[PDB]
Amino acid sequence: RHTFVVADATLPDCPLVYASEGFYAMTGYGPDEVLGHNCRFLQGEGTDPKEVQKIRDAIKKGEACSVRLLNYRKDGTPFWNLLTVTPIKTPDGRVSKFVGVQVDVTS
Ligand SMILES: *[C@@]12=NC3=[C]C([C])=C([C])[C]=C3N([C][C]([O])[C]([O])[C]([O])[C]OP([O])([O])=O)C1=NC(=O)[N]C2=O
Repeated sequence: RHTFVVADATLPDCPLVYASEGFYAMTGYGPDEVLGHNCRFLQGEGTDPKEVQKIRDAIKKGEACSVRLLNYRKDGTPFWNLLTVTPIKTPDGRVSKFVGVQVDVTS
């Protein structure tokens, strides 16, 4: 059970440009509120800043990354998000998109 998104790395703040139906269903947000925005809107009071830093650095480096983050649905309730970001590069080495697999691991 997992969800999938695509961020556009050609734009400076990596906006999400595509989300799977499960990502909407899992987070409670619609596309009108998801597309065009950075994924960090799912973060909140309990989100570990040291893990948010690992993703920021990997993205700045064009590296893959796997972190576990506390996220919040639209209704404010928390859930544990096992998130894996993969860079996609053009043949000239530039990163074009980041792709994310997100798993709710609250169990
Ligand atoms: C989010 N999923 C997600 C998926 C992709 C493909 C990318 C590139 C990022 C995310 N994020 C995080 C966010 O966009 C950002 O990378 C980090 O917060 C670090 O940068 P900042 O500026 O905030 O320090 C995801 N973040 C979430 O909280 N939940 C996800 O599902």
